[PDB]
Amino acid sequence: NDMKLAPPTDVRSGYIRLVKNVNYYIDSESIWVDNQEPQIVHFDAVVNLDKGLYVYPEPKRYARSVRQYKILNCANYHLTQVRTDFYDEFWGQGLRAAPKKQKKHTLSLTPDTTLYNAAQIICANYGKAFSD
Repeated sequence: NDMKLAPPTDVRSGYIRLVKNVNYYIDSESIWVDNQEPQIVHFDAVVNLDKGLYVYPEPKRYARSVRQYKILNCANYHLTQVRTDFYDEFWGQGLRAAPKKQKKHTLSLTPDTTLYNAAQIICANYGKAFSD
């Protein structure tokens, strides 16, 4: 409960800030468009935290950001959460920690939500189409 962070307001080059959360970003550099099915795009979402998470071996060390590996299908807006890593610096960098079991799931995105904005942006620029 105790710890308290000031997430950067200035945005690191290549990070795309999303609607509805000024601390949630797409790491533009991490984007991989699948060779076999170009509608499928892999990317990291990166969240700068408001409150430190004590997820490290040593209980005084806390994370400042989270990096999450996503896979997006631009044809049906399915978004799979693949893995989560915690970092002790902002922008998903620095000393890393992670859960033993990674909890995975796929959603079908819905309008007016943070990750839907991500998909509109990614698909518009990397899915390369005009048009769900």
